[PDB]
Amino acid sequence: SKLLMIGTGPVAIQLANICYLKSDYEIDMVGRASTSEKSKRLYQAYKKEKQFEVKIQNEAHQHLEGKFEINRLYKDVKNVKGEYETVVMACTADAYYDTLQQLSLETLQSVKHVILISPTFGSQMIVEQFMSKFSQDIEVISFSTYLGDTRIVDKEAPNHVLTTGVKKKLYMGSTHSNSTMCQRISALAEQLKIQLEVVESPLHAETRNSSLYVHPPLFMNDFSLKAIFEGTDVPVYVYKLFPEGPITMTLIREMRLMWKEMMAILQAFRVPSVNLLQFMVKENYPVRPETLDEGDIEHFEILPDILQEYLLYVRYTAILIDPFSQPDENGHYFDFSAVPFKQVYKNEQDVVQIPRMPSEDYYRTAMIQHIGKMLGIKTPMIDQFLTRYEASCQAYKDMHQDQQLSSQFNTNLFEGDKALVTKFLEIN
Amino acid sequence: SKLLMIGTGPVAIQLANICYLKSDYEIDMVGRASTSEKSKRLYQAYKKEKQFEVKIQNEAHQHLEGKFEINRLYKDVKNVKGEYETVVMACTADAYYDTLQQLSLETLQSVKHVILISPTFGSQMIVEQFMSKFSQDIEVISFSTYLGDTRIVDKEAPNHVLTTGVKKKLYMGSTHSNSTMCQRISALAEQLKIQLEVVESPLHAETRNSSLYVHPPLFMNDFSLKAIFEGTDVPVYVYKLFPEGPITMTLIREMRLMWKEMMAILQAFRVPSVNLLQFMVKENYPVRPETLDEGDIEHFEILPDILQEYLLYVRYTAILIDPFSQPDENGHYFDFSAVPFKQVYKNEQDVVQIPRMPSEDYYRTAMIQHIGKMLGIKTPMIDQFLTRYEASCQAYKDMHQDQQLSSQFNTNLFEGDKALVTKFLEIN
Repeated sequence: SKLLMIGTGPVAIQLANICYLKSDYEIDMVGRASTSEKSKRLYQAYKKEKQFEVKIQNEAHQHLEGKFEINRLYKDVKNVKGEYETVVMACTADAYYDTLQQLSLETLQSVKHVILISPTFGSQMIVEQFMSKFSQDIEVISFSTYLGDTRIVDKEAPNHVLTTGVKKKLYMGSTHSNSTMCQRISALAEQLKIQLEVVESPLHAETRNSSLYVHPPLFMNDFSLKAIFEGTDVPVYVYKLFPEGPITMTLIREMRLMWKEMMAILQAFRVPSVNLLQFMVKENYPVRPETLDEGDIEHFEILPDILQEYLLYVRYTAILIDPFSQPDENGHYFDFSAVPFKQVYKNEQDVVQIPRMPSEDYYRTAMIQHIGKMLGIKTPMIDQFLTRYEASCQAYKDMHQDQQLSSQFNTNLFEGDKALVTKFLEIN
Repeated sequence: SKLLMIGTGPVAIQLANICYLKSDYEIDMVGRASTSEKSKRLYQAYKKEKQFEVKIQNEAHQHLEGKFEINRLYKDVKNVKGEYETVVMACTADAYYDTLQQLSLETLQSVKHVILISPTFGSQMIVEQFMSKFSQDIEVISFSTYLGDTRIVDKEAPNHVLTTGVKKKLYMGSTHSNSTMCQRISALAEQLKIQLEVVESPLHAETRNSSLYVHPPLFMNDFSLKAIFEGTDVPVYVYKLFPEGPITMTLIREMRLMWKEMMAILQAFRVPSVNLLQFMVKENYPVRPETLDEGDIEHFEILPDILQEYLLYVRYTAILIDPFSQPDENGHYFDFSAVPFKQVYKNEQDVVQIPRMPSEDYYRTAMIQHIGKMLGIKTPMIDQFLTRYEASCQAYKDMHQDQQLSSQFNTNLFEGDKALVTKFLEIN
């Protein structure tokens, strides 16, 4: 009956309000001032007010809103002590290992369940293999993604968060079949009015995330890496067609190729394949009936390569606008495509950061690449994605020797994650 | 050395300036005022000034400009008398026969050369067959299209026209291989710095018109016919993707099917095929190198069907903006796609007219269909375009019984054109 919520961003906060209203757990949250001025302004803002607050936009999501208090906000992970039955990981997948390994032996030995909110493909294997040393029967649970969209409206008041939207459907898998904890989560989902499909494994869950297939080709190409690391003459956009954005036949082919590389890996783990087009269209954002044939969507996975590409391309063109929005008196629709690229930026101690896209995609792809070496599956598209990213990093270093850079510019990152995966797959 | 120029619109004026400056002919032009308030305004304007004028927007086309007089402007076709060696048809292809048929016996028997400026596929067969009664060795010449863009900036001064642009390349074929006339038009085109490829037959030249293949799928579909005949709630656009415009995978398939139906017909005549994609991209409007692969463009005609469709689709997405225009400070380019549909409209005597798009396409496709039929080539996509244009026309009659309507709403038009085509192919 103690819960450790790792993270103090909007995800953590929304999830903590859920535990506060709907569970019997005492809640401890863990930030990291030692590393993060976001974390620090949050500690400070909670310290002052002694409340968190979730607001919502669409009154349909009432059941997620709340003002609430936590038992304890820890300032940094190293400060954690005592026993916790359940640990909720609400931070980036690339910090799972590095975070857990800073907990105390006692804390670690007490944990019965770790719950991964935004894991990548392989996260559970990493975490179950780490946590193994300390509990011979740890349960790990993976969700496919966070349940929605939650943001901070005032950077000045980060304890107050706004949940703008909730996913149509989530997936979840546990290292333990039908466990008590799975059922509690299911009944919890039922209560939140969020559809949740329970799948045979956490790895299966980790595959039901469209970003896994899409983000690497979208951000790990010359057009996108330029816009991120160097900048452009005029603004460009993530989802627009060249020259306004990177979307191109080449881009769509690299996406098909990455998606197929992944499906070879899913077959090796006997995890069912993902119909990426159906997923996109039926679970992410719809298109008009005129734009894509239902038959083509349904049978996507067995259609010719070129037609799979044609369909994906068409999908992205249909979404250049929101076709379901109200058009204006000139017949223009909401420019849904005009999402700018986040560029590399100096934090407040003049240290250069690489944004989440593509930092995190680097980690994702690095892990998939690694799993592939272990299984003897070639992944030449993935390799190429990693090479281009690594090349943009070295170029940044050579061209900005006078600047301080974060450790995201280093190599070879993720050794621990990779050793864990290697050990997990040697064992099974 | 008398030339009869049939037409008094901007095409006619620009071509008459060419003949005035560069030939030895005395020029008579023929309007049709007993029939046309545009043609009447032109007559009155030339009667007042006794000058026509071609102006140019861009000094690259100085060689086309000038002020000029002609020998005689006739008010109506039936008024024409006397002998003319050369007749230039500068009007719409659907009026060729109906216009020529109003000339006198003497005039007809005098003609040596008929030159077709904006013919459709089959126009030379109609014109050669008609003129055969009266001249045994009539020479007929077909261009691919008019040489450029010419308009009337100010409709109250229609004898003054502006040529805004000139095509990269035109084609031409004559019934008489390497004739004196062909050689003179070639020498003429070199002087005008217009590239002119001479091809083996008028039919060959008539097929090098990208509108033949493109316009029927763009305008003879339910989205576009609704916009033309009924109107829409918010403006829609000819070149935009659904729901902003008709463009859709379905539209592009229809375009490929029609093009292929055309190519079967061309094969029956041993006319080379048309690489639609290369034509659109090399001869019409360019795209950035990143958008389409050069090899895809070159080898289009042998690519599989689904690939052909994909590339055509991409082609149209690429041209949604002008990707060669200067983007603004938000990274937005000039909105090349935003061409409104012209709707059915009432003339000055309250008679409802169908605009050029798709009136003229109806004629074009109807001659194509007839020619297919006579050759036993199945043309199911063309049959369907025709069927829908006819349904839209009939629904309009039913839905607007109180309105006076042009003859464009009748069936079965083009009887005479078809009988001539039939007769021509009987003989060859």
